[PDB]
Amino acid sequence: PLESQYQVGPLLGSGGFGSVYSGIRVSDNLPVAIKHVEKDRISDWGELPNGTRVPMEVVLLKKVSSGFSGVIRLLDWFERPDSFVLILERPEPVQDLFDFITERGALQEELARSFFWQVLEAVRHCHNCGVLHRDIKDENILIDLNRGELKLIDFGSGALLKDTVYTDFDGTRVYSPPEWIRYHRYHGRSAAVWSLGILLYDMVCGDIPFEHDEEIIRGQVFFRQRVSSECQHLIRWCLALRPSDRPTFEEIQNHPWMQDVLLPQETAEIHLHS
Ligand SMILES: Nc1ncnc2c1ncn2[C@@H]1O[C@H](COP(=O)(O)OP(=O)(O)NP(=O)(O)O)[C@@H](O)[C@H]1O
Repeated sequence: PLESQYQVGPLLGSGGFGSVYSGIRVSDNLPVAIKHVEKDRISDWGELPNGTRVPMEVVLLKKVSSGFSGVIRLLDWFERPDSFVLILERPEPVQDLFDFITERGALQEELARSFFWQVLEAVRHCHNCGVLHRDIKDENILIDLNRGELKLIDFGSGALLKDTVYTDFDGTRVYSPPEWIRYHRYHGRSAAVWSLGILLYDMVCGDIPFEHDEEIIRGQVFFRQRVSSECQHLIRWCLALRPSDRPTFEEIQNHPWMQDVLLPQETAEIHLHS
């Protein structure tokens, strides 16, 4: 075939590992996103079930692909001499959570509850498929505005999920746990939960709680916005200094603050004016 099975549009984002463009599949007009990653900027390399040297991002995306809309679907991929090109599904209209929060400010709790629940469902899907995202954050979450459905993207910092200790990290620092900062060691699940705590704080406060290593290590959370005691409790639990003190995914979803979540479509009708 050859890459030109697609019509390239505007640049949607860069600055992380790749440059992502809006595109359209010529065959059926399907909207897609075209992500380019330079071979020299790829942190971890992996190999495909059939024996081929490809970026870990392709390995992980293949492992999570399925009918579940919570994670972006990899449609196809290509290798060039100096890069890899990934063809991803693209919702329309769409907006990433960083832009959404930047534009709208702190989210009402009902909206944050729906968004956060969906992220949880998506991360649980990843882990059940043997994949650890390692870069959960606003920029890496897409909002399908008409459907009220959130989608996780950017597996460029990810890894295969394991139960032993990780001594490597290339995700976002200010989303990284204190055990990483101090000892360069963490376990996947508890680190994911720390990042979820940063994410939830960001949603209900409009910004992240910590900027410097010192603040991460201290782990003291201050609320600048009016946030319910149940939400505050959940956030502070996710941000426990000792990893074993953090809640499992099940405890998060069983937390009182998470009860009575809106359906995605309900969410869009009320908060995204469908
Ligand atoms: N499938 C998609 N559909 C629509 N927009 C996308 C899609 N993939 C990525 N984007 C946008 O492009 C940006 C960069 O995509 P991403 O896969 O995150 O690459 P990255 O530049 O390497 N860093 P990051 O934002 O930390 O993942 C995002 O923040 C999204 O705004």
